[PDB]
Amino acid sequence: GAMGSLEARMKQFKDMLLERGVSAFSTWEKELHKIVFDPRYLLLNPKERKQVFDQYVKTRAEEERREKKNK
Repeated sequence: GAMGSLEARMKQFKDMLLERGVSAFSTWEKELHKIVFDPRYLLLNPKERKQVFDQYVKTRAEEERREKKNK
């Protein structure tokens, strides 16, 4: 219903990624502890969660890279 059903959940996830910084260039496991410390890490299933990761690391990296590699 225009951002409110699943999108919201998948949004609370994307946000969390930008909260602890799911390093757009690291291992999903290191990134685990980073977020898993929260129960919202268990929101999307291994399907919707898989996209949120590859999609986040893809767009985020391209940006933080072209700028100054961030780190």
